[PDB]
Amino acid sequence: MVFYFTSSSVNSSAYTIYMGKDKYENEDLIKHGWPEDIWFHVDKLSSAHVYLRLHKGENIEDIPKEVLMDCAHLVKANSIQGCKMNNVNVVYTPWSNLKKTADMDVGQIGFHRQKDVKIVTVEKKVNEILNRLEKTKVERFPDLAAEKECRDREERNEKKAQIQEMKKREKEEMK
Amino acid sequence: MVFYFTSSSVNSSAYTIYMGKDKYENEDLIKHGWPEDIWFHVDKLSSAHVYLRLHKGENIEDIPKEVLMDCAHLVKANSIQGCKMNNVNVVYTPWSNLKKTADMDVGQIGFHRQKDVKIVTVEKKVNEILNRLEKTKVERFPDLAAEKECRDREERNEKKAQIQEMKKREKE
Repeated sequence: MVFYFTSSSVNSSAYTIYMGKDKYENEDLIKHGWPEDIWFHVDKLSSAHVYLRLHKGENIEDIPKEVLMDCAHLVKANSIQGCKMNNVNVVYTPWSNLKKTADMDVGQIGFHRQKDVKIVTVEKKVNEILNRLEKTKVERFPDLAAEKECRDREERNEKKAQIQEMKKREKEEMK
Repeated sequence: MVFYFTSSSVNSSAYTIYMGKDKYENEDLIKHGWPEDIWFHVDKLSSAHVYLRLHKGENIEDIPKEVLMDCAHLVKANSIQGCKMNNVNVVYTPWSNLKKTADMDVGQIGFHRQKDVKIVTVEKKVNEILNRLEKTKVERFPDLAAEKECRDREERNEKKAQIQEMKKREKE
């Protein structure tokens, strides 16, 4: 079972956040995450792994601050010791930067490059973020392999689409 | 290519709306729609077919009014003659009520029951609804058979979850 929350930004676009129930659902959230996903975790402390899926064409450095603080506060509330602390740091990196090896545990994750691992300090505990975020809480039991290859199929259909309209243009250029 | 808009209501939950690019793409939106989908169309006039996908456990009669008017105004704006009119009627029915036969046209859809087809009249023309909806426009090229089979697989997995959770409930 995976939890899904909705983070609304300033430009009235809804961002999808998801969070596994325990370590084993998150093993498959690591295995089947999308390139549009941004992984959030409390730095230097035990916590859950929060994920934020961006829109097509969006980058990690272009995340609205409200959404970034929604993910940060959400991942801090679901930390055993981070939730009771006032000031915590949250590392977040693109899903494509996560590295999982055989020598690793369940829940333990590595990085391909610490250069694309970013930091943000959540300085306090605000309850409206978590209340608003849970009022949008939907619980699903998804088959993430199939969903991720629906994303891959969608991307392939867009690339073939652009290929077919660029052959349309290059052929109709000759009138 | 399919268009996808986001209608946020006062519950702070986002509702997904999607609309095909033409009639033939909407043939496949008809064939592969989800049971959570609510079909919107301008009554008695040609228009596009707008779809609103509900959340798990949501019914057609429980749609927030803001979302219902977002779908209605969106389907009237994408009507050749509905957009120029002040007062139009919009019929909307669950996707499971749509009926498509071989003798039917492309774009022409039927109903399994006219009782589960609801009506709502849009009395005005609002540009802020369409502007706000257009700011959120995402265009995708989805494989709707595979996505609907992810929905059916998801429901099957919830059924296994509750089945084995009462199986262990009896064992505790």
